[PDB]
Amino acid sequence: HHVGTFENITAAPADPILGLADLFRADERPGKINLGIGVYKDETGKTPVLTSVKKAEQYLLENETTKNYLGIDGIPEFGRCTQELLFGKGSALINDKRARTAQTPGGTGALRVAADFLAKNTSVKRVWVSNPSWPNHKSVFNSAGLEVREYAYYDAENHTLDFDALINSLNEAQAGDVVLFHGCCHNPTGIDPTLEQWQTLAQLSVEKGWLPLFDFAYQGFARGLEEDAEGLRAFAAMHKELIVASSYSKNFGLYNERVGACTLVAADSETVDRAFSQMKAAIRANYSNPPAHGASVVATILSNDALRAIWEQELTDMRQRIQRMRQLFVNTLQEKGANRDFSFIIKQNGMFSFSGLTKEQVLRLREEFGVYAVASGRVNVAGMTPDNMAPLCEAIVAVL
Amino acid sequence: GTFENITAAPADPILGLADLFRADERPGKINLGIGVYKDETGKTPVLTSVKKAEQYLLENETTKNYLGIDGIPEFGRCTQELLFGKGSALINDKRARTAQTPGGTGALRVAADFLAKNTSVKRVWVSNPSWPNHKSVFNSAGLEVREYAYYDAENHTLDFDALINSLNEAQAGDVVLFHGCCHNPTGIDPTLEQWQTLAQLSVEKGWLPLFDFAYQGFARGLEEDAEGLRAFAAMHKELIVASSYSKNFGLYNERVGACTLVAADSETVDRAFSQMKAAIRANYSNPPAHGASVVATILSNDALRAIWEQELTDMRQRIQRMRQLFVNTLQEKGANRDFSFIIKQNGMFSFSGLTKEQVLRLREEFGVYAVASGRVNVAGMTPDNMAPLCEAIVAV
Repeated sequence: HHVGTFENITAAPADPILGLADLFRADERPGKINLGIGVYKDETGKTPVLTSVKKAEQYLLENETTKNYLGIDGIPEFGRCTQELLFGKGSALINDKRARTAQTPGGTGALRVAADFLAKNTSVKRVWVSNPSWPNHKSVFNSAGLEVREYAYYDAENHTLDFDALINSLNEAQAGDVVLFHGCCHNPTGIDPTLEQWQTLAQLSVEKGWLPLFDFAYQGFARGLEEDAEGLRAFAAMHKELIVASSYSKNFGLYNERVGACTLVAADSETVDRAFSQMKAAIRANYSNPPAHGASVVATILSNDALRAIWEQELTDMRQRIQRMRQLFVNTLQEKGANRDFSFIIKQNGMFSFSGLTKEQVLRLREEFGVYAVASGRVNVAGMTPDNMAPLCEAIVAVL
Repeated sequence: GTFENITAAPADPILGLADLFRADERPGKINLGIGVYKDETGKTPVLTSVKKAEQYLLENETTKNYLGIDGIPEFGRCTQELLFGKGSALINDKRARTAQTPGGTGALRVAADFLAKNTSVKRVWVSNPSWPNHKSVFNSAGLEVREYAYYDAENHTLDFDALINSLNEAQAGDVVLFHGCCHNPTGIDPTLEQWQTLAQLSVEKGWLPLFDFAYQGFARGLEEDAEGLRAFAAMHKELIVASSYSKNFGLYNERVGACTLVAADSETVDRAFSQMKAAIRANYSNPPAHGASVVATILSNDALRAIWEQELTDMRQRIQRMRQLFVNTLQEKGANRDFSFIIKQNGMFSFSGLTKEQVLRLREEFGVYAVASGRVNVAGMTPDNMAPLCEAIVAV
């Protein structure tokens, strides 16, 4: 007799997000509101395919003549467009050929590729991430055998970035450790360093010898494409080495096509080309080469003046809708009688903020009013609309 | 600097060769070193069933919101039916779970990570020779790769005694990898009786079989090409299958594959699959929809499926025709020795039996490109290039 290889495996814990989504689906109330979603929604509550994307997909259907494998690093034009978005069209990094980009299956894939590359080719042992954390970071880095440590970030009592605690906590990060920064729209707080704080962090990193890793999944959702990259660029002006994991899931509405990139920056072209050869090996041992459809949509849009303009307007529309919902939420809470300051909501960037509500209050909102947020009190402001704002805010006031 | 002392990866000789071919000004150049299917015009076209399905998707898709970790459920159902047969006892007993993955390579990786983190598997046995990327994928998960005997290069055969004897070294709990059909790169597959002998031996020895199935439909047909796997499924408690639709749908760059787990019963496979999902979440989160949606759309639609099956038949038939034309043309050109084995082999690849010296000669003197191993891809052959190709082969 041979015991089965799977016979004694312990089940993984159930996905609590999936559970909450099922509870929301079962709720019979016509007034139910779901602020626990993780993606953008428009004014009608849909997560539509962008029009620029539909147009790009029509062009591909018309023009594609093969599905032969891409190179390991993906579509060359997609790589160039990515570097321009990250560093700016006239960048010294680009001119000096200091950066190399691999197209990856989403920003999550980019993070895994970065982790595997670091674990097998460098002495990196630790990655520092902010508190509160984006849970997937830990799973990805740990899978490669890298430890993850948290640095202080969010001050929940005061709804702010406690910069002094941040700097303090980071003194414990050693030379050669990785420190991870969200480029913009910090997830889940929506609190980003000011440009002056970015510059301060950039100097501290050079000083302490950290390897910065930027997670860039919301470019364009804070203020604009170029503006949202200033923090990254402040680091790039100062650093010999960077890694950037970027995603087009959010800003192109391309979630399920898995469109992202991993970008290495080194002191010079000779060094980055050498490093990148090992990043390619890490990709080859994983999924071989990346999925074409989504990245080709992105390259198609970015390289065509007319399409690019359509897409830039769609992204501006999404950004402006989120800002409109942030303002309206604050104003409506005041109007409905919250008699309490929620103004921090206006100073936060992107889809997510902590509401400041307690676990108890969040539970009451669900049970008593059919308003769904995650237990942490994080809300997705894109789940708000002119249509549902009033009842949402009445319910919130009722539990304060 | 953190990147300062990084040692460069070795040059990829396959890419180097393709670069060479591209940078060859000689007009009669022929590339038999390709890794994909080519039609009689030398193109790797998008299938008509695929273009039709892509049009359905353009109309029906109203969102790109994330798929679940295991991908599109109909894609998994259709995959299990292709592998095991509709009304299979396995499927009826709910013993199988399937995750859609980024190609068969992604499936192999997901399998390797799942095994490394959740089981006592330490070693994977692969045939000598075979797909060079098996070692990189399993090694990346910290699994050792050992090789078992398979191919007798002088006699152009599967040396079955050597196979069996060499696997005596595989321990209970080791994984043994089998190609489901069109063994890559020999094109030599076990007969049904040999598959049945291996299935029985594998149960006695306690091996965990892992089937790599990237060419279903290219040997004899969809159901025939799965008979080996199904012989294993008849008697094994556990199996893993890494399958690919890159080849049989011509969907290479859309990264369409699946990792299927089979356990003794439904509750067991649920536990195992929960941890496979964790391994996916920590890699690429959830899989790319477009390619897999094309496959599910075709396989679940009678009309499109019929178009696709004919296209697959046409590809299989073109390969068979090139194998025969190659042999007959070699003889006409007064080759010399018996290349008959070329007719007996399955899929796009065979070893030509040419020594490495002979291969260099072909590239340098005749601009005919093959791999150093002597491997050729017969889909690189066409009626119009066969004579020139075979003249050059004769000359060496």
